[PDB]
Amino acid sequence: MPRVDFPRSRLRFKEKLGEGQFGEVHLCEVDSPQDLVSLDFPLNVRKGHPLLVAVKILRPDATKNARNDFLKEVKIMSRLKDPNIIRLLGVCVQDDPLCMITDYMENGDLNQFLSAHQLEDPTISYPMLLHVAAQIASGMRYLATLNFVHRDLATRNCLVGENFTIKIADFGMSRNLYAGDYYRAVLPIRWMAWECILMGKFTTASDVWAFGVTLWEVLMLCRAQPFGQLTDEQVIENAGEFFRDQGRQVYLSRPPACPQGLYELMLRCWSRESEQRPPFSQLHRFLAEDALNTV
Ligand SMILES: Cc1ccc(NC(=O)c2ccc(CN3CCN(C)CC3)cc2)cc1Nc1nccc(-c2cccnc2)n1
Repeated sequence: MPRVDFPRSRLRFKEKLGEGQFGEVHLCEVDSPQDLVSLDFPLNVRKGHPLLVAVKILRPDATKNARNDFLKEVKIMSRLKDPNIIRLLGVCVQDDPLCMITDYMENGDLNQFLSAHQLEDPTISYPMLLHVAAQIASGMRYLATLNFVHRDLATRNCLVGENFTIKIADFGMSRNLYAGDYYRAVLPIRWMAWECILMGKFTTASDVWAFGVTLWEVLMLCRAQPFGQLTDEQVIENAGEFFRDQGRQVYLSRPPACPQGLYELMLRCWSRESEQRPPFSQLHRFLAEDALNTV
Protein backbone atom coordinates (compact mmCIF):
# COMPACT_ATOMS: atom_id res chain seq x y z
CA MET A 1 0.00 0.00 0.00
CA PRO A 2 1.15 3.54 -1.12
CA ARG A 3 1.47 5.87 1.90
CA VAL A 4 -0.72 8.70 0.54
CA ASP A 5 -3.67 8.88 -1.87
CA PHE A 6 -3.35 10.67 -5.17
CA PRO A 7 -5.61 13.75 -4.96
CA ARG A 8 -8.88 12.82 -6.62
CA SER A 9 -9.60 16.58 -6.94
CA ARG A 10 -6.88 16.79 -9.63
CA LEU A 11 -8.47 14.16 -11.92
CA ARG A 12 -10.35 15.86 -14.77
CA PHE A 13 -12.69 13.43 -16.48
CA LYS A 14 -12.12 13.12 -20.26
CA GLU A 15 -13.54 9.82 -21.45
CA LYS A 16 -14.94 6.50 -20.31
CA LEU A 17 -12.50 3.77 -21.57
CA GLY A 18 -14.26 0.66 -20.32
CA GLU A 19 -16.52 -1.04 -17.86
CA GLY A 20 -17.07 -4.30 -16.06
CA GLN A 21 -19.33 -5.78 -13.38
CA PHE A 22 -17.48 -3.97 -10.59
CA GLY A 23 -16.45 -0.63 -12.06
CA GLU A 24 -15.13 1.44 -14.92
CA VAL A 25 -11.88 2.77 -16.37
CA HIS A 26 -11.70 6.47 -17.22
CA LEU A 27 -9.26 8.62 -19.14
CA CYS A 28 -8.46 11.66 -17.00
CA GLU A 29 -6.24 14.70 -17.30
CA VAL A 30 -4.25 15.68 -14.20
CA ASP A 31 -4.86 19.36 -13.43
CA SER A 32 -1.72 21.46 -12.78
CA PRO A 33 0.52 18.37 -12.41
CA GLN A 34 3.67 20.39 -11.72
CA ASP A 35 2.18 20.98 -8.25
CA LEU A 36 2.25 17.23 -7.56
CA VAL A 37 5.73 16.36 -8.91
CA SER A 38 7.49 14.70 -6.00
CA LEU A 39 9.07 11.44 -4.81
CA ASP A 40 5.55 10.04 -4.28
CA PHE A 41 4.25 11.11 -7.71
CA PRO A 42 7.21 11.47 -10.11
CA LEU A 43 4.90 12.56 -12.94
CA ASN A 44 6.47 13.22 -16.34
CA VAL A 45 5.01 16.64 -17.04
CA ARG A 46 5.45 18.03 -20.55
CA LYS A 47 4.90 21.79 -20.37
CA GLY A 48 2.19 22.83 -22.84
CA HIS A 49 0.65 19.36 -23.14
CA PRO A 50 -1.94 17.66 -20.96
CA LEU A 51 -0.86 14.87 -18.61
CA LEU A 52 -3.18 11.94 -19.29
CA VAL A 53 -3.79 8.97 -16.99
CA ALA A 54 -6.01 5.91 -16.93
CA VAL A 55 -8.07 5.54 -13.77
CA LYS A 56 -9.69 2.26 -12.70
CA ILE A 57 -12.58 2.89 -10.36
CA LEU A 58 -14.47 0.48 -8.13
CA ARG A 59 -18.23 1.05 -7.97
CA PRO A 60 -19.17 2.51 -4.55
CA ASP A 61 -21.85 -0.18 -4.08
CA ALA A 62 -19.35 -3.00 -4.76
CA THR A 63 -19.72 -6.18 -2.71
CA LYS A 64 -17.18 -7.13 -0.02
CA ASN A 65 -15.64 -9.74 -2.36
CA ALA A 66 -15.38 -7.19 -5.20
CA ARG A 67 -13.73 -4.70 -2.84
CA ASN A 68 -11.21 -7.25 -1.57
CA ASP A 69 -10.26 -8.26 -5.12
CA PHE A 70 -9.82 -4.58 -6.03
CA LEU A 71 -7.52 -4.07 -3.04
CA LYS A 72 -5.66 -7.28 -3.98
CA GLU A 73 -5.02 -5.73 -7.42
CA VAL A 74 -3.81 -2.56 -5.69
CA LYS A 75 -1.35 -4.63 -3.68
CA ILE A 76 -0.15 -6.53 -6.80
CA MET A 77 0.20 -3.34 -8.85
CA SER A 78 2.11 -1.61 -6.03
CA ARG A 79 4.79 -4.32 -6.35
CA LEU A 80 5.16 -4.32 -10.15
CA LYS A 81 8.22 -2.25 -11.09
CA ASP A 82 9.65 -3.31 -14.44
CA PRO A 83 10.20 -1.42 -17.71
CA ASN A 84 7.86 -3.87 -19.48
CA ILE A 85 4.97 -3.91 -17.02
CA ILE A 86 2.41 -1.12 -16.63
CA ARG A 87 3.31 1.13 -13.69
CA LEU A 88 0.98 2.19 -10.88
CA LEU A 89 1.19 5.99 -10.60
CA GLY A 90 -1.10 6.30 -7.59
CA VAL A 91 -4.21 5.17 -5.74
CA CYS A 92 -7.27 6.63 -4.02
CA VAL A 93 -8.22 4.17 -1.27
CA GLN A 94 -8.93 6.22 1.92
CA ASP A 95 -12.40 7.17 0.67
CA ASP A 96 -14.78 5.68 -1.83
CA PRO A 97 -14.71 5.19 -4.73
CA LEU A 98 -11.47 3.18 -4.66
CA CYS A 99 -9.15 4.08 -7.57
CA MET A 100 -5.96 2.88 -9.23
CA ILE A 101 -4.12 5.22 -11.63
CA THR A 102 -1.63 4.31 -14.38
CA ASP A 103 -0.10 6.11 -17.35
CA TYR A 104 -2.26 6.44 -20.47
CA MET A 105 -0.59 5.40 -23.73
CA GLU A 106 -1.64 7.54 -26.72
CA ASN A 107 -0.31 4.78 -29.02
CA GLY A 108 -2.97 2.43 -27.61
CA ASP A 109 -2.76 -1.31 -27.09
CA LEU A 110 -0.36 -3.42 -29.13
CA ASN A 111 -3.21 -4.81 -31.24
CA GLN A 112 -4.29 -1.29 -32.21
CA PHE A 113 -0.67 -0.31 -32.88
CA LEU A 114 0.26 -3.30 -35.09
CA SER A 115 -3.12 -3.09 -36.89
CA ALA A 116 -2.16 0.46 -37.96
CA HIS A 117 1.25 -0.65 -39.37
CA GLN A 118 2.38 -2.74 -42.33
CA LEU A 119 5.43 -4.97 -42.54
CA GLU A 120 8.51 -3.33 -44.03
CA ASP A 121 9.49 -5.45 -47.04
CA PRO A 122 3.53 3.51 -41.40
CA THR A 123 5.87 0.50 -41.47
CA ILE A 124 7.37 -1.75 -38.81
CA SER A 125 10.40 -3.99 -39.34
CA TYR A 126 10.83 -7.68 -38.62
CA PRO A 127 13.63 -6.83 -36.10
CA MET A 128 11.27 -4.40 -34.36
CA LEU A 129 8.66 -7.19 -34.15
CA LEU A 130 11.32 -9.35 -32.43
CA HIS A 131 12.09 -6.47 -30.03
CA VAL A 132 8.41 -6.13 -29.20
CA ALA A 133 8.20 -9.84 -28.51
CA ALA A 134 11.41 -9.83 -26.44
CA GLN A 135 9.98 -7.08 -24.27
CA ILE A 136 6.83 -9.04 -23.63
CA ALA A 137 8.92 -12.09 -22.71
CA SER A 138 10.98 -9.94 -20.33
CA GLY A 139 7.90 -8.57 -18.57
CA MET A 140 6.52 -12.10 -18.28
CA ARG A 141 9.83 -13.33 -16.83
CA TYR A 142 9.50 -10.62 -14.18
CA LEU A 143 5.89 -11.55 -13.37
CA ALA A 144 6.61 -15.27 -13.16
CA THR A 145 9.63 -14.76 -10.92
CA LEU A 146 7.40 -12.80 -8.53
CA ASN A 147 5.09 -15.91 -8.62
CA PHE A 148 2.25 -14.27 -10.55
CA VAL A 149 0.32 -15.95 -13.35
CA HIS A 150 -1.11 -13.50 -15.88
CA ARG A 151 -3.98 -15.65 -17.25
CA ASP A 152 -4.87 -13.28 -20.16
CA LEU A 153 -1.72 -12.57 -22.13
CA ALA A 154 -2.52 -11.26 -25.62
CA THR A 155 -1.63 -8.21 -27.76
CA ARG A 156 -4.86 -6.51 -26.61
CA ASN A 157 -3.50 -6.49 -23.04
CA CYS A 158 -0.13 -4.93 -23.93
CA LEU A 159 0.28 -1.15 -24.19
CA VAL A 160 2.64 0.71 -26.50
CA GLY A 161 4.65 3.46 -24.83
CA GLU A 162 7.20 5.80 -26.37
CA ASN A 163 10.07 4.55 -28.54
CA PHE A 164 8.44 1.12 -29.02
CA THR A 165 8.40 0.35 -25.28
CA ILE A 166 5.86 -2.38 -24.49
CA LYS A 167 4.01 -2.47 -21.15
CA ILE A 168 2.20 -5.68 -20.22
CA ALA A 169 -1.16 -4.94 -18.60
CA ASP A 170 -4.36 -6.74 -17.67
CA PHE A 171 -7.62 -5.01 -18.43
CA GLY A 172 -10.03 -7.96 -18.29
CA MET A 173 -13.02 -8.26 -20.58
CA SER A 174 -13.86 -4.55 -20.08
CA ARG A 175 -13.76 -3.36 -23.72
CA ASN A 176 -16.37 -4.02 -26.49
CA LEU A 177 -13.69 -4.11 -29.23
CA TYR A 178 -12.39 -7.49 -28.02
CA ALA A 179 -15.69 -9.19 -27.01
CA GLY A 180 -15.07 -11.86 -29.70
CA ASP A 181 -11.79 -12.89 -27.99
CA TYR A 182 -13.75 -14.22 -24.99
CA TYR A 183 -16.12 -17.15 -24.57
CA ARG A 184 -19.03 -17.05 -22.09
CA ALA A 185 -16.59 -17.87 -16.77
CA VAL A 186 -15.69 -15.34 -19.52
CA LEU A 187 -12.50 -16.91 -20.92
CA PRO A 188 -9.95 -16.11 -23.67
CA ILE A 189 -10.12 -19.66 -25.06
CA ARG A 190 -8.09 -18.98 -28.27
CA TRP A 191 -5.06 -17.99 -26.12
CA MET A 192 -5.55 -20.72 -23.51
CA ALA A 193 -3.46 -23.85 -23.12
CA TRP A 194 -5.30 -27.12 -23.38
CA GLU A 195 -5.07 -27.75 -19.61
CA CYS A 196 -6.64 -24.31 -18.90
CA ILE A 197 -9.68 -25.14 -21.00
CA LEU A 198 -10.07 -28.75 -19.80
CA MET A 199 -8.95 -28.52 -16.14
CA GLY A 200 -8.87 -24.79 -15.28
CA LYS A 201 -5.14 -25.06 -14.53
CA PHE A 202 -3.45 -21.68 -14.94
CA THR A 203 0.33 -21.57 -14.58
CA THR A 204 3.41 -19.88 -15.90
CA ALA A 205 3.51 -22.77 -18.40
CA SER A 206 0.05 -21.76 -19.62
CA ASP A 207 1.23 -18.13 -19.76
CA VAL A 208 4.01 -19.49 -22.05
CA TRP A 209 1.42 -21.08 -24.31
CA ALA A 210 -0.42 -17.73 -24.44
CA PHE A 211 2.88 -16.06 -25.20
CA GLY A 212 3.22 -18.36 -28.23
CA VAL A 213 -0.18 -17.21 -29.47
CA THR A 214 0.73 -13.56 -28.70
CA LEU A 215 3.98 -13.95 -30.69
CA TRP A 216 1.91 -15.41 -33.51
CA GLU A 217 -0.31 -12.28 -33.36
CA VAL A 218 2.71 -10.04 -33.47
CA LEU A 219 4.19 -11.80 -36.50
CA MET A 220 0.76 -11.62 -38.19
CA LEU A 221 0.67 -7.85 -37.41
CA CYS A 222 -2.65 -8.59 -35.66
CA ARG A 223 -4.36 -9.22 -39.01
CA ALA A 224 -6.10 -12.49 -38.05
CA GLN A 225 -7.80 -13.87 -34.94
CA PRO A 226 -6.07 -17.04 -33.70
CA PHE A 227 -8.03 -20.11 -34.90
CA GLY A 228 -10.30 -17.89 -37.03
CA GLN A 229 -11.21 -21.02 -39.01
CA LEU A 230 -12.75 -22.53 -35.83
CA THR A 231 -15.87 -21.68 -33.87
CA ASP A 232 -15.56 -21.20 -30.10
CA GLU A 233 -16.91 -24.71 -29.46
CA GLN A 234 -14.38 -26.10 -31.97
CA VAL A 235 -11.56 -24.29 -30.14
CA ILE A 236 -12.65 -26.09 -26.95
CA GLU A 237 -12.68 -29.35 -28.95
CA ASN A 238 -9.16 -28.57 -30.21
CA ALA A 239 -8.03 -28.44 -26.59
CA GLY A 240 -9.46 -31.94 -26.19
CA GLU A 241 -7.30 -33.03 -29.14
CA PHE A 242 -4.14 -31.70 -27.45
CA PHE A 243 -5.15 -33.81 -24.48
CA ARG A 244 -5.65 -36.82 -26.76
CA ASP A 245 -2.19 -36.32 -28.32
CA GLN A 246 -3.05 -38.31 -31.47
CA GLY A 247 -1.92 -35.67 -34.01
CA ARG A 248 -5.34 -34.20 -34.84
CA GLN A 249 -4.81 -31.04 -32.83
CA VAL A 250 -4.65 -27.86 -34.93
CA TYR A 251 -1.70 -25.58 -34.50
CA LEU A 252 -1.59 -21.97 -35.60
CA SER A 253 0.20 -21.83 -38.96
CA ARG A 254 3.60 -20.24 -39.48
CA PRO A 255 3.22 -16.55 -40.28
CA PRO A 256 4.82 -15.47 -43.58
CA ALA A 257 7.34 -13.26 -41.73
CA CYS A 258 8.28 -15.95 -39.24
CA PRO A 259 11.39 -18.06 -39.88
CA GLN A 260 11.15 -21.79 -39.27
CA GLY A 261 13.22 -21.69 -36.05
CA LEU A 262 11.05 -19.01 -34.49
CA TYR A 263 7.97 -21.00 -35.52
CA GLU A 264 9.46 -24.06 -33.79
CA LEU A 265 9.94 -21.89 -30.64
CA MET A 266 6.22 -21.22 -30.84
CA LEU A 267 5.52 -24.93 -31.29
CA ARG A 268 7.55 -25.58 -28.10
CA CYS A 269 5.34 -23.05 -26.29
CA TRP A 270 2.47 -25.29 -27.38
CA SER A 271 4.00 -28.51 -26.06
CA ARG A 272 1.46 -30.88 -24.57
CA GLU A 273 3.49 -31.17 -21.36
CA SER A 274 3.99 -28.01 -19.30
CA GLU A 275 7.55 -29.05 -18.44
CA GLN A 276 8.48 -29.07 -22.14
CA ARG A 277 7.45 -25.43 -22.64
CA PRO A 278 10.34 -22.98 -22.56
CA PRO A 279 10.60 -20.66 -19.57
CA PHE A 280 10.32 -16.94 -20.14
CA SER A 281 14.06 -16.54 -19.43
CA GLN A 282 14.70 -18.79 -22.46
CA LEU A 283 12.03 -17.17 -24.63
CA HIS A 284 13.54 -13.77 -23.98
CA ARG A 285 17.07 -15.06 -24.67
CA PHE A 286 15.95 -16.68 -27.95
CA LEU A 287 14.23 -13.49 -29.14
CA ALA A 288 16.90 -11.01 -27.99
CA GLU A 289 19.83 -13.15 -29.15
CA ASP A 290 19.17 -16.05 -31.51
CA ALA A 291 16.32 -14.57 -33.58
CA LEU A 292 17.80 -11.04 -33.75
CA ASN A 293 21.22 -12.49 -34.57
CA THR A 294 19.86 -14.41 -37.56
CA VAL A 295 18.02 -11.71 -39.50
C1 LIG B 1 -5.99 2.10 -14.67
C2 LIG B 1 -5.45 0.68 -14.46
C3 LIG B 1 -5.65 0.04 -13.26
C4 LIG B 1 -5.15 -1.26 -13.10
C5 LIG B 1 -4.45 -1.89 -14.13
N1 LIG B 1 -3.91 -3.19 -13.85
C6 LIG B 1 -3.10 -3.96 -14.76
O1 LIG B 1 -2.87 -3.67 -15.91
C7 LIG B 1 -2.57 -5.27 -14.19
C8 LIG B 1 -1.36 -5.74 -14.74
C9 LIG B 1 -0.82 -6.93 -14.22
C10 LIG B 1 -1.47 -7.59 -13.20
C11 LIG B 1 -0.87 -8.87 -12.65
N2 LIG B 1 -1.88 -9.89 -12.44
C12 LIG B 1 -1.47 -11.16 -11.81
C13 LIG B 1 -2.59 -12.07 -11.47
N3 LIG B 1 -3.40 -12.42 -12.65
C14 LIG B 1 -4.50 -13.39 -12.39
C15 LIG B 1 -3.83 -11.19 -13.37
C16 LIG B 1 -2.70 -10.16 -13.65
C17 LIG B 1 -2.65 -7.12 -12.62
C18 LIG B 1 -3.20 -5.93 -13.12
C19 LIG B 1 -4.19 -1.24 -15.34
C20 LIG B 1 -4.72 0.06 -15.51
N4 LIG B 1 -4.44 0.74 -16.74
C21 LIG B 1 -5.36 0.76 -17.81
N5 LIG B 1 -6.53 0.12 -17.67
C22 LIG B 1 -7.38 0.13 -18.73
C23 LIG B 1 -7.05 0.80 -19.91
C24 LIG B 1 -5.78 1.46 -20.00
C25 LIG B 1 -5.30 2.14 -21.15
C26 LIG B 1 -5.93 2.02 -22.40
C27 LIG B 1 -5.36 2.69 -23.49
C28 LIG B 1 -4.19 3.41 -23.34
N6 LIG B 1 -3.61 3.50 -22.15
C29 LIG B 1 -4.11 2.88 -21.09
N7 LIG B 1 -4.99 1.40 -18.91
